[PDB]
Order: sequence, then structure tokens, then C-alpha cells
Amino acid sequence: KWDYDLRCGEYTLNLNEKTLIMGILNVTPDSFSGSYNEVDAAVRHAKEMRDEGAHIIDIGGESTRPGFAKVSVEEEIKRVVPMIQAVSKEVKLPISIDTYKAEVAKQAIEAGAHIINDIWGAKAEPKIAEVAAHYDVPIILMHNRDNMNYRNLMADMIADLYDSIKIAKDAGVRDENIILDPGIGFAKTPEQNLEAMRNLEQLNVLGYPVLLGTSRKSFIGHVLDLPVEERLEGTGATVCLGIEKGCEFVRVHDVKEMSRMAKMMDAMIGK
Amino acid sequence: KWDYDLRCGEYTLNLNEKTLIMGILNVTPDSFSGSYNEVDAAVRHAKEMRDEGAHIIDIGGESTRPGFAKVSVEEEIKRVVPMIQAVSKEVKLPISIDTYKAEVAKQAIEAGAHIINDIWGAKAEPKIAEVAAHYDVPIILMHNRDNMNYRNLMADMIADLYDSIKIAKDAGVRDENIILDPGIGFAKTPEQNLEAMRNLEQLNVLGYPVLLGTSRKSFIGHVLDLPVEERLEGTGATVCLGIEKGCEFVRVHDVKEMSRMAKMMDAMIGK
Ligand SMILES: C=C1CN=c2nc(N)[nH]c(=O)c2=N1
Ligand SMILES: C=C1CN=c2nc(N)[nH]c(=O)c2=N1
Repeated sequence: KWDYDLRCGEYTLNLNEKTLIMGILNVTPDSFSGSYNEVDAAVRHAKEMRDEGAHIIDIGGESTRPGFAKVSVEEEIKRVVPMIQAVSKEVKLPISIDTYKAEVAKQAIEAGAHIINDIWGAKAEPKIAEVAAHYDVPIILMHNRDNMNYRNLMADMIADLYDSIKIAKDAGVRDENIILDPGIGFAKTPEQNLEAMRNLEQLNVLGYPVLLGTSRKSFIGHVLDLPVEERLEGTGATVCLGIEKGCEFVRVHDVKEMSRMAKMMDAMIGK
Repeated sequence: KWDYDLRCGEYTLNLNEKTLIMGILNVTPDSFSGSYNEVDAAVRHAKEMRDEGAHIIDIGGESTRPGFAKVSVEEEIKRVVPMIQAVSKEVKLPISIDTYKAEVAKQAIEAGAHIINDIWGAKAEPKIAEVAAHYDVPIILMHNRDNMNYRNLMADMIADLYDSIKIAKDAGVRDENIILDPGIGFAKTPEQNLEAMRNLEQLNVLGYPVLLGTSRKSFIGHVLDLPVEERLEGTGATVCLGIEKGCEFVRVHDVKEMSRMAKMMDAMIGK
């Protein structure tokens, strides 16, 4: 199916043999504070996920709360750089950096990170694509927008995704460095979120690997009527349908559980 | 989609609004023994499953071990009848009887059970279809066979299923009383089991509701390489793909978990 491999510095990801699991490592400060406690705790969680079946570590320090502190750019670099340096040293796994800021990604790669995960799809700081250009890394372009005016959800999603790919390409990014994401949980009502799930397969005609990020999200809450810590089965279900719909990556909190489900789908869908 | 409802005595099952969960109640004696302990324990488990989201209780006393006792027909009636009588009295839910024996089903319905679940698809005791005829109950016809010679798995499965439907129809069973089951885990290698999963959708052209029974099965074990008590995620995955492939029933051990997954799929597939 894919006639190429995802090239990340010393690591090489195969897009055909199995659904690739991206482990979420949330590194967002809950107060102003680098210290051993945090970095150490991030490493052990990364190690856990590696043990549990993860193929990628997604380090993000921009989660949007509640309970998280507002962090300025130069502050996020000081916080997120040490995290990257230690994890990539003790956890032999490619790391993505979950940011939409250009100067953050720059420093994250320099500090040893391999993939950019942009939740704004180069739209917030188009500069980020140039950083993606230079260091020649894979960049994940997520569907997002600043409003919810959709004529036709899927058609508009695909349009926005292409506007992103354009910015990427014009800055220098090769096709083989581009991953797409429907941005489930972003600027979509619970109903649109469902629709986008139901119609994921359409993104495949763009010709890029697709990554899905639905782990624990509110729309699962809305359907199942369940708080964030009780959305494993919901998440599960989304991961299954996402894989049946042709996704190549899933970005999840429950690496152990999700990994077995991804494995069971791969067998069934014949991956 | 379905222009009718599944009619079970006092209960009425809608085949369009949600994937219907069948709770497994295993009532197979592990030694020669009716007594309060057993019947009481079966009731509390039935109640649990009702609380957990089950829409049907499948009482079977013919599970094939290891550790279960060989039980003669007149012995199984004495054991399984009390179970039925108590459960249907204290658990307001339709009950199916998991047998391929004709005289068992007869007595099970008489004792208050609403659906027949035949793992041999009327092939073992065609008489069973006449019992299904008389009491006018829904009967589940499972794919099964006494050998593994398949020219073409799906085509042969569909053929066998029709041979079953024929026996059913000739004995008197109405179309609206027929449910089909691919018999995952029966006379199928782990590879065929997967194939049958991957191609489930084909059974839909027969025009009957399809029930899926994959809970905890060995082929999940073989893929995931995990013992029977660690196949929740595997099972999950099968249930998801089964629903995406158009199933209307799932027959499972982990009612709580599976119910949330079924619920999340229904939302996504728009049921
Ligand atoms: C909550 C988040 C934060 N970052 C994400 N990044 C990607 N790529 N996809 C997501 O769904 C996602 N959700
Ligand atoms: C192990 C069992 C016992 N009875 C069953 N009955 C049905 N209908 N389907 C199954 O998959 C099944 N598995």
C-alpha cells in the first residue's frame, strides 16, 4: 500500500505492517516551576508506554487545561527541552513535539525530537513548515479552524487540509513527510465529530498517512455520558473504526489497551 | 433498515435503534449436583448483566469444558429449567436457550425462555426447527460443520447458512424469526476466523439480522498471544468491526465494557 517508510533520523517507521501507536506524554506545567521530579516522571511514563506497545512518544507542553499554567514561548522551551533530551536518551523511540509554535519545534528537534505535531496545520505560524522543511522531519498537519461554519463537513475538512498541505509544500516539505489528521475534538460539534469519524475514509484520497487523535475526548463523553477517566471503551471504539477506515496512526493515552485493540484490528483487516 | 421488530413473548426488540447485547450466562455444571447456590449465583449474574447494559440473557448448559461434566439430555433439562424459571421471574429481559438439542429447547421455552440459540443451525437435530416452529420463537442459526474443507470460505459459509435456513423454513419458521451467525471459533482455523471477520458484511445480503459471538475466543488468543482472561481488548476489537460490518447482536461475557463500545460505534455508524 505505502511504497515508502517514514524516516525519522535514526528510527524508521513502517506504514504497512501495523497501525502505529503514538503515546501521549503530557508535560504541561500545572504551576510555575526542569526539576528531577517532573523530568523523571516523564521518563518513567515514556518507558511505561514503550513497554506497553507505543511506537512514538508525543511530548506536548501546551495542553489547554483546566489546571494548567499559561506558558510563554521562552518558558515552554526551557521546560520541554529537558524533557526531550532525557526521554530520547533513555527511550529508544521516535519523539514528536506537540506544538503549533515555530520557535518551539526548532528547539525540540535540536533537542532530539523527530516529528512535528502541529494542531493548527501550519496555519497559526506558517514558519513552522519552514522548520519542518529545514530539519527534514515528518510533520503532522491537523484539521483545525477558528469558527464552525461548515457548508459540508468532509468537503470543507478536506479543503482546509489541502490549504495546509500547500503551505507545507511551498515551504519545502516533501510529500513523504506529511501526515494528515482530521482534528477530532477541534471546532466540531459532537455531531460533526461523529460525522467525521463515520466518513474518515474520505481523507484517504488525499494520498497521505492519516493519524487519529480521539483518546479520551469530550465527544466520547457526550455520547456515553461518562467522565474523562471512564472513556477507555469509547476511545477503543473510535480507534477500531479509525483503523477500519484506514488510519495509520492513533494518538492515545491508554497505550497498553489500545495497542492490543490495534493489534486485533490489524489481524482482522489484514494489515 | 429493518421493517420489523423481533417479537419475544412479552418483550419486543428493536433491530434499528442500537446494537443488541446478548449477555452470556454459563450454567454448565463443573460436577454432578438445582441447589440454591447455583441458581442464586446465576440470578445475580443475570441481574449484573441487566445492570451493565445487556438486552438478552443467553443461558447455556452445554459448554464444552475443560472442567465441565458430560451431561445427558434429561439431566440438562433438570439443571437448566430451574435456572430459566428463576431468571425470567426476577430479570425482566428476554432469554435465549443455548442448545442444539430439540428436547432441551422445548422444555426451556416452556420454562419461560424466548429465543433459541442453535450452534448447529438445525443440522444436528432438525427437530429443533419444529420446536422453533411451534412456539413461534426467534431461532439463531449458527454456521457450523463437521470438517474444515473449504473451497471458498465465505461462499461456503453462506451456502451452509442457507441449508440451515431451508431446514428452518420447511419446518415452519417465519423469516422474521431467523437470525444468522457466522460461527466464529467453529470449524475455522485462526486464519479463516479472521477472514470471516474481514468479510462479515457479505452475510448481510442474506437479508437476516446477524449475531456475532467472538467473546474471549481462542483466535483472539492466537493473534494477541494472551490467555482467556486477558482478551477484553481483543474481544472489543472484534465487536467493533462486527458492528461496522453491520451486525445487530453481539454475544459477550463482558457486558459492561462491550455495551459502552457498542454504544460508541452506534453513534459513529449512525444507528
Ligand atoms: C488534544 C489534542 C492535542 N494534540 C493533538 N494532536 C493531534 N495530532 N491530534 C489530536 O487529536 C490532538 N489532540
Ligand atoms: C462458545 C459459543 C457457545 N454458543 C454460541 N452461540 C452462538 N450463537 N454464537 C457463538 O459464537 C457461540 N459461541
